[PDB]
Amino acid sequence: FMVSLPRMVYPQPKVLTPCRKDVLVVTPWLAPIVWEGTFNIDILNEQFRLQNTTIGLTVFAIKKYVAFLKLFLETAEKHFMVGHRVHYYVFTDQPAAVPRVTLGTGRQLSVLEVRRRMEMISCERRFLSEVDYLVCVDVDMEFRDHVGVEILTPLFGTLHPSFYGSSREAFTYERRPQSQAYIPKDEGDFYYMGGFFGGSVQEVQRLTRACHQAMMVDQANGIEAVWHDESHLNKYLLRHKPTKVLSPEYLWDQQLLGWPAVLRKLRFTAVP
Amino acid sequence: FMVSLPRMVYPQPKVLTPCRKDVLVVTPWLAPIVWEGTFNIDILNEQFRLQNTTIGLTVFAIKKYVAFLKLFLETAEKHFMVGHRVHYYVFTDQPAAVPRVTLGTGRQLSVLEVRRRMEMISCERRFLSEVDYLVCVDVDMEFRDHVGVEILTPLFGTLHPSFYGSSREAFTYERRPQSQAYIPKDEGDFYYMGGFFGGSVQEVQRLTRACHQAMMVDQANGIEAVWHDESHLNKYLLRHKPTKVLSPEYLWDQQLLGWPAVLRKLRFTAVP
Ligand SMILES: O=c1ccn([C@@H]2O[C@H](COP(=O)(O)OP(=O)(O)O)[C@@H](O)[C@H]2O)c(=O)[nH]1
Ligand SMILES: O=c1ccn([C@@H]2O[C@H](COP(=O)(O)OP(=O)(O)O)[C@@H](O)[C@H]2O)c(=O)[nH]1
Ligand SMILES: OC[C@H]1O[C@@H](O)[C@H](O)[C@@H](O)[C@H]1O
Ligand SMILES: OC[C@H]1O[C@@H](O)[C@H](O)[C@@H](O)[C@H]1O
Repeated sequence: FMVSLPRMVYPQPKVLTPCRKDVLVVTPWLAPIVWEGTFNIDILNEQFRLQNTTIGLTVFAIKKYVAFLKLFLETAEKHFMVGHRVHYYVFTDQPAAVPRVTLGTGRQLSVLEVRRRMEMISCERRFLSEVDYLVCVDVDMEFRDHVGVEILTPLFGTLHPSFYGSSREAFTYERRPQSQAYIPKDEGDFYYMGGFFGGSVQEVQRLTRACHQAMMVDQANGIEAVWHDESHLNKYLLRHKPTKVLSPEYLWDQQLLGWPAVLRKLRFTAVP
Repeated sequence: FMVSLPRMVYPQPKVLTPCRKDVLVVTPWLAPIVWEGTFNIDILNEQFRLQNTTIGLTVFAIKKYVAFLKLFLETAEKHFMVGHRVHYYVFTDQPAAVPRVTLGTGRQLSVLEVRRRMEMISCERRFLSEVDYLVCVDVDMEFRDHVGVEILTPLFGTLHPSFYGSSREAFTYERRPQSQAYIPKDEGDFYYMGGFFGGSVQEVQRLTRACHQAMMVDQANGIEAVWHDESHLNKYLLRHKPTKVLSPEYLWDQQLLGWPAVLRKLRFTAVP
């Protein structure tokens, strides 16, 4: 049950003025494509706080990648879901190497030791009891700007920053029919980045279970998809359309790609 | 649980080409605004048939308005949810005046005698057992073009065709603070038409229950909102944002308003 929003004063949306004319803001299956200028975050914040939303954030830091956790977490504290309840889940082979990062109120961090990601995510019972949404990201990254509840939806993927202007034939999908991840040249909506996906816990467990099962099939058949879990995530999202798509604001590499005008904000970026 | 879509061949959506540049296609709370050119109906049809979706359509035909049922139903057979399971619910004081209209397969009609609409809709148990979505419309109308599963979502309203280009101060909301339906001059997103709303059964029962309760408050206080249930529906939708908004394609009056270029299709229209 959703209680009423309080009174709010904000600019009237005008039907005959689009927010953004330069980019596609809704997919052909009627999922929003999340760009700056498309959302009023005050409205969204109210909606999600009235539900007392808890967001879980999963990150894997194995071997040398523990070095990235400090900046990842510190910047997440500045920019990720601020004002909301957050549970970080840090999966690592080196629990003692996790940096001690000071968290804002209503935010917690759990260190989970591990001895791959799709298997490990599909923790099932724990997540269902502890968070409403799961966000699953790469660690070798930093938050530079707002990443908030505008992303939350039952199932989301993120446009890969090297391919958002590309034609589908250029996408680096798995092209061998012998792989579970195969996508023919005349199929595909988008090329999604494996380093930023999420959803409700139920939908994320469905995705990760399906990808893990497909990866095990491929292993048994002696085939490894071209881009590993990202190829399988692409297959899944072709066949199970996401209910929002995040623009490349949400997964960028400034060194490789610069700061194009169509990106008003660079929110989550690769570390050099 | 949602099974995988089959393989499909269709045009690639391109991120750097918008469908429509002339109109707002997503609200600031990230709900799609449904216009022609925003959706691939083949994708949507597949999604909703894989769930074996049933749509209920409610219409009231009291007193002289029974004369409108023939054209309403016949045109609904040509254009409303064709291919999907449909249950029409015709609420009337004259069961014997309901015309005998030939229905396509998978479509049924129930005549419900009545001795107002919000009360009557909030049939609760019946609808929960028999349909997935409810669509609630005026009878003095005809389908001229496709109205399909692109409208379906937990909660939708429709832009009133006299006000989609208007500023909020011009909207004919209830402006007396003594009414439950009151909306100040500096609030409002849109002016929704009371003759076309819908949603999941749960959400429609929430809306109609809330509006009926608010109307009873007003009655007890000796006040009748300016536009009756439509004023209350407006209040509700301001405080409970719809998860899709239908463009005025979906509720038009060609005699009063013509055929403007921004309307590519005239789907559901007033009868002269
Ligand atoms: O030795 C490794 C390799 C990978 N990863 C985790 O797997 C993610 C995906 O790998 P990586 O970021 O290297 O892929 P890339 O972005 O270089 O193609 C990493 O961000 C970490 O989050 C890790 O923890 N340790
Ligand atoms: O005598 C009446 C008056 C109203 N209605 C039902 O109430 C709807 C709303 O009234 P109406 O369509 O007259 O409102 P309008 O569009 O003229 O402002 C009608 O479409 C019917 O669907 C009816 O059945 N009989
Ligand atoms: O072609 C797909 C690849 O594109 C690269 O830019 C990225 O570093 C890889 O992880 C993979 O996503
Ligand atoms: O101002 C609101 C009104 O606008 C009219 O055009 C319509 O006939 C009425 O039913 C009501 O919606």
